[PDB]
Amino acid sequence: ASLAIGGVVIIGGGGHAKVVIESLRACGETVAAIVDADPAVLGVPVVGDDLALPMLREQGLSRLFVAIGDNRLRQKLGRKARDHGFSLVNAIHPSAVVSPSVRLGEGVAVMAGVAINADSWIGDLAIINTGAVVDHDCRLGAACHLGPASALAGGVSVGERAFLGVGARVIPGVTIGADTIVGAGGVVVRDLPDSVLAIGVPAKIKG
Amino acid sequence: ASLAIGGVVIIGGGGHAKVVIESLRACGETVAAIVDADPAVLGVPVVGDDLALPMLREQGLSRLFVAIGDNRLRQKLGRKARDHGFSLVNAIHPSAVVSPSVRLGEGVAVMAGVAINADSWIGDLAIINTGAVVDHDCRLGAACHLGPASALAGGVSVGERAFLGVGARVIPGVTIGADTIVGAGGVVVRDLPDSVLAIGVPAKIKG
Amino acid sequence: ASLAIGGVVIIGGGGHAKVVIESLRACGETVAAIVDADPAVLGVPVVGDDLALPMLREQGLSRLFVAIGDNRLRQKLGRKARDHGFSLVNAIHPSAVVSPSVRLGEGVAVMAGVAINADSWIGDLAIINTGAVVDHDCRLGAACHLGPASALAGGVSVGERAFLGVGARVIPGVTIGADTIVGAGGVVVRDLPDSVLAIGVPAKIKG
Ligand SMILES: CC(C)(COP(=O)(O)OP(=O)(O)OC[C@H]1O[C@@H](n2cnc3c(N)ncnc32)[C@H](O)[C@@H]1OP(=O)(O)O)[C@@H](O)C(=O)NCCC(=O)NCCS
Ligand SMILES: CC(C)(COP(=O)(O)OP(=O)(O)OC[C@H]1O[C@@H](n2cnc3c(N)ncnc32)[C@H](O)[C@@H]1OP(=O)(O)O)[C@@H](O)C(=O)NCCC(=O)NCCS
Ligand SMILES: CC(C)(COP(=O)(O)OP(=O)(O)OC[C@H]1O[C@@H](n2cnc3c(N)ncnc32)[C@H](O)[C@@H]1OP(=O)(O)O)[C@@H](O)C(=O)NCCC(=O)NCCS
Ligand SMILES: C[C@H]1O[C@H](OP(=O)(O)OP(=O)(O)OC[C@H]2O[C@@H](n3cnc4c(=O)[nH]c(N)nc43)[C@H](O)[C@@H]2O)[C@@H](O)[C@@H](O)[C@@H]1N
Ligand SMILES: C[C@H]1O[C@H](OP(=O)(O)OP(=O)(O)OC[C@H]2O[C@@H](n3cnc4c(=O)[nH]c(N)nc43)[C@H](O)[C@@H]2O)[C@@H](O)[C@@H](O)[C@@H]1N
Ligand SMILES: C[C@H]1O[C@H](OP(=O)(O)OP(=O)(O)OC[C@H]2O[C@@H](n3cnc4c(=O)[nH]c(N)nc43)[C@H](O)[C@@H]2O)[C@@H](O)[C@@H](O)[C@@H]1N
Ligand SMILES: [Cl-]
Ligand SMILES: [Cl-]
Ligand SMILES: [Cl-]
Repeated sequence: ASLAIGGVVIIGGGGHAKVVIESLRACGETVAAIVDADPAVLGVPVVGDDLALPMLREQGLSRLFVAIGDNRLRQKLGRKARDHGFSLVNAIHPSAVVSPSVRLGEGVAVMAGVAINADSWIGDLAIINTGAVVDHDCRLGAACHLGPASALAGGVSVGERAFLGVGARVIPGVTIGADTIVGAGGVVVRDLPDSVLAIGVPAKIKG
Repeated sequence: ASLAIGGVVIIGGGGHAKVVIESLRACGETVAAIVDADPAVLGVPVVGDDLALPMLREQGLSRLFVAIGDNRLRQKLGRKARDHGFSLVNAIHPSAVVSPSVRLGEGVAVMAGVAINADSWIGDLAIINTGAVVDHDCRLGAACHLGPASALAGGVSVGERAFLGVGARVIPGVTIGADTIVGAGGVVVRDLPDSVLAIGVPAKIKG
Repeated sequence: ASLAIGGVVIIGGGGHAKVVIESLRACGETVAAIVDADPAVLGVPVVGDDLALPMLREQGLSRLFVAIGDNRLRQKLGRKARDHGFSLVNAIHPSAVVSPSVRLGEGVAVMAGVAINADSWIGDLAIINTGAVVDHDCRLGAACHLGPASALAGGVSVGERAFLGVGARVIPGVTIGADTIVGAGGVVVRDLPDSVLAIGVPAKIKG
């Protein structure tokens, strides 16, 4: 496991990691290595599992991204990475449009084709996936995930670890609780509590 | 109310105004002032209500944008602005793709991530909101509003002041009447008359 | 029918052709001529029907695009063009984001605002229409058509000549058979066989 000086360490080596790697390279960043629970991905070597993090830090790598789709796991691994002395970078594709009044956390993925409008706040470890739209004055909690082609109208709040499937939509002013799942294509027209699953047009809670 | 020379006056100081301000600045335009019925927004001073328009014109400002979401109101205020001697500019985000055969009116908002294809006609005071798609040979009436992430297939006609909610879709060749509302996520598969509300997949008129 | 040296020949002169012409011009390509079964389109001369292909080749034109929406017809005309000695170019709008690990066939249309992510494979004569999203590890069969604003999540396979209408969505890992149609707005949550029509949220086969 000999590595170049100064690139980004990736936690996770799956399909999401592939996209993240390409976003980072599109920005001229170098990806140093992957750590994966199954101890290459688009040419990036897998050097071990998370027990390899101290070794990576020791050799001077200090920048990291958590490329894990599962929200609760991603959040846990981000904490672990920070404990081990890594800084969480953001992976923002060059094609994404992020308004200058947007507040970004750390460890955030913003994929190709995204637009994020004025005065939106994006928590640590959020994923804003390919082609998603976030309108003005939105609030995205830590470790939430807006799936590909999803869209939030203005003033929408998304709780920690919530997940919106491909093409989900939320109308203005709606609040979605922590740990909630909106199925693919769901159209959310009223506030959703924590820890529910909602599907359909309009979205309805499924027990 | 002392102002710089030569920028754009904005009617409206809400969330839509924020997005419009950022589109204009992204193009290197200067925003001079806001007039708002409640007499700053992202650093632009609110100088009064619409009774301040003559004063603004008198001091040499002549370029204006109406950043009001409500379609009928926007249309009325655009007329008022023109009567007071202002020219209505367009607010086209740099990231929008507007085909070279598109005909644009005046006072049109075209947000980040939009694509508008060949031989489409876009009426005065239309809003083409964030990430929306307008396919070839479309006709958008004055003061209509295509909401974020909405999409029109080819040959679609949208009447004056119609409103398509977040993620609405229209199949090829459909005509939607003036003053009609398509709810968020509605999928329009047949012509809609004037002054109706249609929701669902497929969209159905709700009395 | 006198033509400049070296441009692209277009089969088809309809609305799709208009969009394709503009994509090619946006890349600095020249469009030489159209052949259309009704023997100009945005300034490109219509020189005859497909019986004019040998004459075009004879005068030195060797690059061609098939701008025909109907998938089975497009596929047949692509074969005819190749038999007549033409190379099928791709028509990729400058604004499209095509990952560097994507495999592209020939005769592929990739419209404005598209994003295609890592390790996706795109067959000959596919159409990836305006604003569509193709996530990582997707497989698009020859002559399929992803309509405007459609979206595929990760690991989706689309069979030859399949058609997804405006705003259709497919969840991860789903396979859609050859010659299948997903209606506008359909949300595909399970594999679809060949030669079916599926509509709704979730999409259901209609006999
Ligand atoms: C809603 C969802 C979470 C349900 O998953 P699940 O509980 O494993 O459900 P199943 O696949 O077993 O389907 C259960 C039922 O839900 C229906 N259903 C599934 N997904 C649906 C959706 N998105 N909208 C409406 N109905 C849906 C099914 O048709 C089935 O109905 P039945 O009881 O009549 O058959 C899932 O289908 C989904 O939408 N995932 C989105 C994933 C995504 O986009 N990932 C992108 C990542 S980047
Ligand atoms: C359709 C719409 C206009 C209805 O507004 P409203 O009449 O105030 O309706 P309500 O919120 O009181 O809901 C009334 C009913 O319609 C249903 N409904 C609401 N919006 C719906 C939609 N978009 N699709 C399907 N059903 C919808 C509700 O579930 C409720 O059903 P019930 O009678 O079983 O409860 C609205 O919900 C909508 O879609 N707005 C889109 C706004 C938008 O996108 N703005 C972005 C601006 S840039
Ligand atoms: C599904 C589709 C193929 C059906 O076409 P069709 O069989 O000619 O159907 P019709 O227009 O005669 O409508 C038949 C019925 O299907 C319903 N329907 C039509 N399209 C529907 C859709 N996309 N989703 C749900 N229901 C739909 C109709 O409401 C009607 O219902 P009814 O029997 O209660 O009236 C078509 O409406 C469609 O979605 N086309 C998408 C085209 C597209 O996007 N082109 C873009 C090209 S770039
Ligand atoms: C955002 C996306 O989320 C999902 O992508 P994903 O890349 O996270 O999922 P997978 O392709 O299954 O890959 C998960 C990877 O995550 C690894 N992994 C799983 N658990 C751990 C962990 O504890 N530590 C580390 N270092 N790695 C772990 C797995 O061993 C595996 O290689 C899929 O649902 C995609 O369809 C979706 N694009
Ligand atoms: C396009 C969008 O439309 C809506 O946005 P919006 O910015 O128009 O709406 P609001 O945030 O309520 O702001 C409306 C603003 O418009 C002002 N206003 C309302 N009436 C007038 C008027 O007559 N003249 C002037 N000069 N201003 C007027 C209000 O006092 C208020 O500041 C919301 O529904 C957003 O969610 C949506 N993005
Ligand atoms: C991708 C899109 O597909 C469809 O567009 P399209 O451009 O193929 O369809 P149309 O506008 O009817 O044009 C089809 C053109 O295709 C021509 N055509 C049809 N059959 C042939 C053929 O055999 N050879 C040649 N050379 N041309 C043929 C027709 O004479 C006509 O000019 C429409 O459904 C659009 O709404 C959609 N954007
Ligand atoms: Cl690298
Ligand atoms: Cl300014
Ligand atoms: Cl040309």
